[PDB]
Order: sequence, then structure tokens, then C-alpha cells
Amino acid sequence: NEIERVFVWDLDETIIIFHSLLTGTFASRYGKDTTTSVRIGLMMEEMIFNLADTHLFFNDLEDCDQIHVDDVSSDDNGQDLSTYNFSADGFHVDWMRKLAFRYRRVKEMYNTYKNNVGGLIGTPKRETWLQLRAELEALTDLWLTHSLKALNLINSRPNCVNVLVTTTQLIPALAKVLLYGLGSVFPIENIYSATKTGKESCFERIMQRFGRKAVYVVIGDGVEEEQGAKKHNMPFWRISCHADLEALRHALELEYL
Ligand SMILES: O=C(N/N=C/c1ccc(Sc2ccccn2)o1)c1cccc(F)c1
Repeated sequence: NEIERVFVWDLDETIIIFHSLLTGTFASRYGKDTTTSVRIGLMMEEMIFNLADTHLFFNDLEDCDQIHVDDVSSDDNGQDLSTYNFSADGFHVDWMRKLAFRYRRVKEMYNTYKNNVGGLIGTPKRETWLQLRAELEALTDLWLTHSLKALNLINSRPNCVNVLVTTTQLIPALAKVLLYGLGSVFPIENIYSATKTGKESCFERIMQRFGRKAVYVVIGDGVEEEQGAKKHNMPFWRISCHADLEALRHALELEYL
């Protein structure tokens, strides 16, 4: 694209793969009730799969772990499949054509229901989650709410864009981004799933797309991408603490990024 700055996000360990929730380590680190945190994480993981299994063809695409939604865009005989019954087909060159049908359908539901999730999963299944969010953000001090301020401050920039790089399979990552509210700030074409190939392959897959005329900045938590972002001359912005986000937003408000 014509974007000048690219912000790569690694929201695992905090948002996408919040494995600190189920392990109970989050409650130990931050002095919260362990049992309450585990219950909220297990319910979230259910609401996600109940959304993915009933709308994004999870059970079909569990092993067919692609890396980008447009990865198999070559084999799609582009046709109006509004009547195509996915439950009654030879699914279990002719298979890749059937496989691409689902990814285009996944994209259609994504781009349609990212600001209307009650239309995808009917209400009150959205009201149940909005209740689930506040119950968790009361433990994380509105971490997802805080991170969206930095995401919208970048999405609102015409020269800047933000992309997502997680290690989950693409479909669950799309389900989490859809529910959690990150759909407005992460375009579906800017979400990469480093499941089988590692984050380095995804980082290299990005720079070939946005070119050498762009300024790449990596925002994440951990060290797995620390060397992965250093070996590609991408400045790493740690994001562990809460003040790290206020400073990040501060550094964004003053055009330092
Ligand atoms: O909020 C979400 N995560 N937060 C994570 C995380 C880790 C560390 C911190 S900072 C902090 C400050 C004080 C007390 C506790 N934490 O936040 C979340 C994630 C996914 C879905 C959702 F709906 C919500």
C-alpha cells in the first residue's frame, strides 16, 4: 500500500493467547482472585468457539491452517455462492476450490459483522459477552479498552496502519479479533497466523508487501519477537506494564511515532 508507517502488533500473552488467565499466573502476578480469573477465561474460550464453529467453519478448517486469508486466493473460481450449502458438499484442485469458498465466506462475514456482532451471533449472545468483557477488564484494569485507544490513534492516521501477528490458527484469531472489538482496527488482510512457520516468516512476509519505503515498528510483549524484530531493523516497543501504553499513546499523540 501507500502507507508510510506500519505497526506490527503481537497481542499474544495479553489479548489473543491470554494463557496467563487459565494457568492462574495472572492472578498471582497482579494479586487477583485465581478462581474468578480461570472461570472468565474458560467462558471466553467457549464463546469464541461457539462463534467460530457456527459461523467460520472451524471444524472444517482446523487442520487446514493457512497463514493469510488471501493465501489460497489463487484457486477460487469466483462465483456467487449465496445458495451454496457448505454442509452438503464433498468436503471432509477440486478441494482447494472448495477450501477457498470458505475463506472468502469467512472474509465476507468478517467485513460485514465487525461493527455489528449482534447481527452475526444474535443478541443476547452479544450482551452475554459485553458482560464477560467488563468482568475481565475489572481484573486487567481495562487493558483491552486501553489498547484500543492506541490502535484507533493509528488506524485514524492516513499514512499509518496496524497489522496483527499472532501464533494461533487464523480462524480462532479472527474469532477473537471479531468478538473483542479489534475488527475495526485490524483489517482482515493485515492479520497473519504464524502457527506452523514461526513469526520470522510472517515478518518477512510483511516487508515484501509494504516495501522498503515504509517505517516498520513492532509493538508486542515478550522476547520471541525481540530478536525477530531486531534482525529486520524493526524497533521493538515493549508493552508489559500499563504505563507502557500511556507512554506509547503519548509518543503517538506527539507524532514521535
Ligand atoms: O484485558 C484483557 N487482557 N489484559 C491483559 C493484561 C495483562 C497485563 C495487563 S495490565 C494490568 C494492570 C493491572 C492489573 C492487571 N493487569 O493486562 C483482555 C484480553 C482479552 C480479551 C479481553 F476481553 C480482555
